[PDB]
Amino acid sequence: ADNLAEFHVQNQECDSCHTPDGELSNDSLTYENTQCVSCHGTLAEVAETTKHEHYNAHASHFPGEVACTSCHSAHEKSMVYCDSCHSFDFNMPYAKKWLRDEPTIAELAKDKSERQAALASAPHDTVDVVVVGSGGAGFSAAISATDSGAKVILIEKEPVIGGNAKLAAGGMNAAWTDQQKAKKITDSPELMFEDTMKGGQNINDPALVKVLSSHSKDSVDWMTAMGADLTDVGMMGGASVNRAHRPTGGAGVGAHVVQVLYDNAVKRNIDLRMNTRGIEVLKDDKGTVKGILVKGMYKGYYWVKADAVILATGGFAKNNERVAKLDPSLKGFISTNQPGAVGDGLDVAENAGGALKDMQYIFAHPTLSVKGGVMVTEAVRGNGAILVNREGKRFVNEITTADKASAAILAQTGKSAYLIFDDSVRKSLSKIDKYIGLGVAPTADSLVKLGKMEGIDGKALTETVARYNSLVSSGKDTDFERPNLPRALNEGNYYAIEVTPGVHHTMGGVMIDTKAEVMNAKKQVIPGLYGAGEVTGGVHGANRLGGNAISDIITFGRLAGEEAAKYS
Ligand SMILES: Cc1cc2nc3c(=O)[nH]c(=O)nc-3n(C[C@H](O)[C@H](O)[C@H](O)COP(=O)(O)OP(=O)(O)OC[C@H]3O[C@@H](n4cnc5c(N)ncnc54)[C@H](O)[C@@H]3O)c2cc1C
Ligand code: HEM
Ligand code: HEM
Ligand code: HEM
Ligand code: HEM
Ligand SMILES: O=C(O)/C=C/C(=O)O
Ligand code: NA
Repeated sequence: ADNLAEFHVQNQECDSCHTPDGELSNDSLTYENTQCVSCHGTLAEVAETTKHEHYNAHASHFPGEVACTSCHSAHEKSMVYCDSCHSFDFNMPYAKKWLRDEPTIAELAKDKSERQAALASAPHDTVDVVVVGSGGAGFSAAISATDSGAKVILIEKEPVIGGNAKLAAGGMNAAWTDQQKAKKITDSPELMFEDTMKGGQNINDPALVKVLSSHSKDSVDWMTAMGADLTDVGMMGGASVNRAHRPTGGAGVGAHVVQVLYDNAVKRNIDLRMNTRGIEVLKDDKGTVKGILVKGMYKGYYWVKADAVILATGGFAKNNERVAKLDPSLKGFISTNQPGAVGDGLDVAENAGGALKDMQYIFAHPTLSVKGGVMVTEAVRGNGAILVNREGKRFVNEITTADKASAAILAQTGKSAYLIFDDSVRKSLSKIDKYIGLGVAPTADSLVKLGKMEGIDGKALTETVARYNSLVSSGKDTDFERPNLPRALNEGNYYAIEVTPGVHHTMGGVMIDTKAEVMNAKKQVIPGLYGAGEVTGGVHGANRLGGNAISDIITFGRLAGEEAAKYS
């Protein structure tokens, strides 16, 4: 057979997969995926038949219910979504090599044609609020508007939910929580605000940073009431005390928080549409929002009539061409992001009149795995790991800010460095087990052996760990001044992870005020239009602290949903 449908119709009728009239149920292909499942079983049952020791196409870290048509199309060859970040040995029937080629909003002008007919038609749906983007900000705003009494439609352009938010690892910053008090940490919204401003070189908008610090406990309480586990609190770069919250044991905050938000939307019967791209915000004759034109992958163009539109589309760190125009030093670097994080949401916001700010400030995360090409969390250093160069020595304060960490690594021989830690660090953070499963953390029972394995001077590395453990012991790093020294590297085996910098987060974006209303260049509100999460600029200034973006999307998403519901 040349394709999956052809294969099955050798022994089955068209209605084994299609509805009685044959039309596709919707852009999420709900009815059609139910038919795949009635014969093959759920995703978990199929995964029983495709096990591999350390990976499995049908059982991954992605949260929610991943549709089969995400990777298996019927009438044409299709791509394995996992190939956008990894290179596992896979053999999916009727596959083709991963290639992302999505037209820009500008290029979709070509469809003037079909777009005009859609806009001349009656709205396909009439609701109060439309949220664009199924990341942490978009789910938060959809739930909060629904709880406030508004009828919502939430759209996602990708086949799977969660965007970059489902990948988060190290934590969600918040201050003065019940969770901190239980671990005996002392902190305050005032200290979180100060760390944040100084971390961002005082470019941040102070009014947005106050919303960030003052609503932070409330956002952790809201998530926990909905079923989240945020009881583990860790340290991240540039913070005065531990304040990065995550599940018990040090698991990834990201996949868990998005699973909780998805379960909660499903319980409220929230109309969630996949493979549906927001294209153009529509305004009436007095310039207030009247709806949004969308492009359904399977259904075509249509518009939804509504009082308010909330843009929660995330950043553009996967778009290296746009990144390089703003920061020529990052051209050619690998990204940590999902394949659709390209900035099309920003183009939608600007075409609607929104102005942008702080676009030149791009976060380069210092520690991508050279071997695996994926982010390695900053919590590995927060929980006690060190960095060494090819000469076997320390060269930087490992919990300094992302900008300084990346420069110091690129100044080392070969332009990369190695995280070094032991089994005490490994056991304090369950996420480290995931790196070991991926095959990017070689280990040995002595540093001489480890060094020999990875090309690091063995006797210098042994001396380096011995000296660092003495500094931990006495409580002061006189070589590089790391202010937090939580563990000696001396329990069980040793591990090494080769790391180098990659493109990760864009701190600029659409201008919003403290009620998350989008503004134009004269600082006027555009009525009915909201922005929440990494699509916005002004919260993080010149350098974002680790843990502050998950805090941002929950706070600003929830706020935007409440404000849109009230507005109408
Ligand atoms: C690997 C990784 C780990 C991270 N770890 C952390 C952490 O531990 N702590 C932290 O503070 N931050 C962390 N960050 C940053 C944080 O996860 C992101 O800043 C956050 O994902 C922004 O969430 P969001 O809701 O704004 O956008 P996203 O979560 O990116 O979601 C936006 C969604 O919008 C959809 N979308 C875009 N354009 C359109 C359109 N036109 N129509 C419809 N849908 C559209 C996208 O496809 C996407 O699904 C991490 C980021 C990554 C990549
Ligand atoms: C879009 C929907 C579906 C998907 C993604 C899917 C997936 C697949 C795949 C990947 C294969 C292997 C193909 C090959 O070896 O070339 C397959 C085979 C098969 N499918 Fe489907 N399927 C779908 C719908 C269905 C339905 C509705 C039925 C039954 C009425 C069905 C019954 C089977 C059977 C019987 C086989 C042969 C192997 C076996 O006996 O399990 N499938 N399917
Ligand atoms: C000869 C039998 C079939 C006919 C005439 C038929 C007809 C069609 C048509 C016309 C479309 C496109 C609809 C649109 O864009 O509006 C479509 C799409 C689709 N069909 Fe079929 N179909 C048949 C068999 C199957 C089978 C056997 C399966 C599953 C194994 C299947 C699953 C799907 C899916 C998932 C889509 C969405 C797009 C894609 O994945 O290619 N169909 N079908
Ligand atoms: C319940 C949902 C799904 C169904 C029913 C389905 C069905 C199947 C079947 C029948 C096979 C053939 C394996 C065999 O029989 O040896 C297969 C293989 C495969 N599927 Fe799916 N699939 C689903 C979802 C997905 C998703 C979401 C993805 C990607 C994230 C995916 C990617 C693949 C890959 C890569 C293979 C080949 C596995 C390997 O080489 O180890 N599938 N699928
Ligand atoms: C269904 C699709 C995917 C599968 C089956 C998969 C598989 C895996 C596996 C086997 C690991 C090692 C640890 C573990 O066992 O969980 C892993 C880790 C990782 N993957 Fe994926 N991957 C998928 C898609 C992606 C994509 C598209 C991205 C990036 C946008 C990504 C980012 C990462 C990261 C950052 C890690 C490191 C460990 C962690 O943060 O938990 N993965 N993945
Ligand atoms: O876990 C991390 O390395 C990323 C933290 C962040 O981007 O805030
Ligand atoms: Na931003």
